[PDB]
Amino acid sequence: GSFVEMVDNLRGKSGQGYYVEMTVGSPPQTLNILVDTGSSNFAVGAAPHPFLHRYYQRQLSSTYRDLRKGVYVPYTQGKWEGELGTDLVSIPHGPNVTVRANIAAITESDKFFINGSNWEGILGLAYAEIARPDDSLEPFFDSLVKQTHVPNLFSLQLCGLASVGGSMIIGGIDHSLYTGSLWYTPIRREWYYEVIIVRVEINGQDLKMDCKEYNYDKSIVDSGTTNLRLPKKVFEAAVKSIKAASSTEKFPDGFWLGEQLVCWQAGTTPWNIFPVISLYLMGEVTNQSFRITILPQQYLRPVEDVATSQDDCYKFAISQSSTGTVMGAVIMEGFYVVFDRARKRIGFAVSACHVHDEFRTAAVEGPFVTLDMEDCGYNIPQTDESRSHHHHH
Ligand SMILES: CC1(C)Cc2cc(Cl)ccc2C(N[C@@H](Cc2cscc2-c2cn[nH]c2)C(=O)O)=N1
Ligand SMILES: [Zn+2]
Ligand SMILES: [Zn+2]
Ligand SMILES: [Zn+2]
Repeated sequence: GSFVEMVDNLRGKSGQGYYVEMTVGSPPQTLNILVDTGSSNFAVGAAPHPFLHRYYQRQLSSTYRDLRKGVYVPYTQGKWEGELGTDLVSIPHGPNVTVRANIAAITESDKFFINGSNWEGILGLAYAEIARPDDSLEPFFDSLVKQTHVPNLFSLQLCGLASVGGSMIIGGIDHSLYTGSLWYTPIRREWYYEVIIVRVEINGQDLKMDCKEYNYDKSIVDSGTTNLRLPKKVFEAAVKSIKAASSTEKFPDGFWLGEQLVCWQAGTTPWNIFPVISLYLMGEVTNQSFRITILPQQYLRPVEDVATSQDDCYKFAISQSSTGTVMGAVIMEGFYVVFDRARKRIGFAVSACHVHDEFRTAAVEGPFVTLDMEDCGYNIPQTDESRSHHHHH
């Protein structure tokens, strides 16, 4: 209700996401939960694991109700699986309400929990369509809004191992967390937080692709993804351009693949040879867009290893995708991002936790007017499995 209580309620480690405290059950069990706008389950570690000291103990919650239904959730990189139920859930540093939500108690997992990350569970903030095992499992935020008078919106300020902070404001927008204008791009379809990129520039220069290539096969806003991820053709045009701009430096191929650090003497990194990247997002008005401009300090991420303490070393945090553009924590860290589910749009403003550069600034600017936007959306080939399923909503 007053966002002073919700400011600074996220923590994390670099490249391991941002988590918020939540309490589950009665009496309350406090757990650190990853904020993930890329998925739609609330799932908590619920059995011992080498990388957890803490986990949800269903047997200690007088309010736990078992749903007697399993759930299995494969990723390209690993998996989690568990038993569905419901429990009382509150956010200690969030709105002053308690709700009964679905919770998947993770009983087995592979490559999901990481050594040292400090979270024990994930909060999928995206829409029911992508929930597992299907869209009848109501996601947490849908329950929150239905059961309380919490407005149907939340906003994220992600402030860039190494430790990180920021804010998730639930039910509102806190004006102390951004400067300048807030620009909105429509949510194209409520499954992921899917948006439409209409133009891409690297140091002022247009990539000049068919704009559907930018959104092939979707573009999404995803706090659960580290990198900016780009479709193959786009990723290759982008690497070409950033290489061109930085050609005073001849890096190994591993670097461009994210597989190798590149270093300079401490304090000497030539930031000026690395270009800014502007993504122009479809505006709320037909024929308008606005751009979000990313500094090299967002996509070249420092990594401290043992054998080069007097060097600053960096990993390239743009990577190739085969499942569309993903605007991950790398993009989000520049910005205050408003998930306005009520008005089916996403807002971007320059964050009050700025990443600065010597001479340039991360920016949100518009309008830019065209001959449409454009149509730059891609229509994913409709499978027979998708076609057949009935959605009685
Ligand atoms: C949302 C989440 C946790 C989903 C996920 C499931 C699995 Cl099994 C592995 C990695 C990830 C994963 N990967 C991120 C990296 C990341 C951001 S927060 C925690 C992670 C992570 C990396 N490995 N396991 C979690 C990515 O690919 O960019 N993100
Ligand atoms: Zn607390
Ligand atoms: Zn039917
Ligand atoms: Zn359905």
